[PDB]
Amino acid sequence: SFSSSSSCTEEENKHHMGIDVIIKVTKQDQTPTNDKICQSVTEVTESEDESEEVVKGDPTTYYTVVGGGLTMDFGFTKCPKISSISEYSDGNTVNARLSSVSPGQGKDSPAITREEALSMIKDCEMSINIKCSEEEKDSNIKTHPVLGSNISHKKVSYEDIIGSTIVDTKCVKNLEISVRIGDMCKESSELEVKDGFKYVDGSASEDAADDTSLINSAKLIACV
Amino acid sequence: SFSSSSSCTEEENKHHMGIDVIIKVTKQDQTPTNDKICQSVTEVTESEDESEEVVKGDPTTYYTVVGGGLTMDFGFTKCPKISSISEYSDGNTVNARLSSVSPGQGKDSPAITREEALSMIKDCEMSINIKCSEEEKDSNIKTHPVLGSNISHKKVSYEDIIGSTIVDTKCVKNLEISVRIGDMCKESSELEVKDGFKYVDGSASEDAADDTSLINSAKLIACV
Repeated sequence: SFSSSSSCTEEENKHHMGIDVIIKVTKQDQTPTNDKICQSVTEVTESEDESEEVVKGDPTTYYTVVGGGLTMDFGFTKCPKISSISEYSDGNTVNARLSSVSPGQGKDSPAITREEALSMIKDCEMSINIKCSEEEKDSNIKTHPVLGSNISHKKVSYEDIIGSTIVDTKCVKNLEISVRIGDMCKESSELEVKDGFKYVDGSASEDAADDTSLINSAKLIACV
Repeated sequence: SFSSSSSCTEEENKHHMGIDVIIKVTKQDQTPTNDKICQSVTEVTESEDESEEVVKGDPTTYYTVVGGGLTMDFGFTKCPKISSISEYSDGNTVNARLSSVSPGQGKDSPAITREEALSMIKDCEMSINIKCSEEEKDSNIKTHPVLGSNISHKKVSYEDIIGSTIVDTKCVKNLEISVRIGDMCKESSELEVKDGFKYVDGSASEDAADDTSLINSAKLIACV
């Protein structure tokens, strides 16, 4: 009635910090039809291998999400753990959400001090590289409801979180992304930050916005 | 008598800024013998492909230098251009030097304003990933002497230039690196910086040091 995975801590100055990433890709007109999402998820963290040693810098965890004619490569450094990855196809769009999971869902959701939270909020960086995919493999999904972070993508304090962003224009026409870092149990203002930008047919803009409906979460399907 | 590649400019507030990287890798005792350096050099810059677009961040140029039983992957972002890459094997050590080339050597050596220099010095970042290589192909070297940057690795103002540093301990025992950014025509103002560290059998140190002799540049062989 206490593990972080089963309950939000009552401990003062402790917060179950998490990250929540929303991705919306609008494919080019002549991109071949492919609505097979969640084809594969590959996770790799630097220094995990016995012989690999990260000497300088912090260990980055990479996620390669193949689906819907796209291969999305994410790179998270100094960010809360990702425990939920989902996708859904809609017309010529591929949508995805990668996030930490809030307490009470069988996923460890470590709680950290306010001090560490403030440091993490500034240090966490996410890179994204989206390339075309020709994968015709069937989807590999879970029927289980998508586990959430309990973090709303409403407008909050801005923070530069998104790092290197690269796309293959052969299949990526539009790219919209929203990233939130916050308290998964109860919004704590000083600890709520958000980044995001819009890329439309070549033009990128960074106007802050309410992204609570950037994508339709009710349609997300858990990738395995 | 006026192109940058042919002469240092006399234009005021103009500086032929360059970067100079020195690498010294001591391989592990039982690492299979391999003194074949300069096996291959591969350069790749983000956004150079007509379909690849860097939306956020600056374009990174990556160099993959295979030689001596090692594969050295470098990533330079916001740094002066690299126009000289060389190596030499000495016992269980593989030494390499990647750098810009000073004016008058047939290589473009652009001069920038002091303002731009001050920004580049803070922004330039180099990542390094040294892995094991089983490549046994013959060396592909150039005969001509190695073109230099005219930048001395003496102690100068420290700057955080070296970023992510990863090594494969199966082949990497020690790793010593020195990185200098400076005026290739005449050491200038607050335009000379240096980074560097020492990794010895697992222990890393960042103590400033005169690395003018970290490796013996007279032995460097130009890689093609």
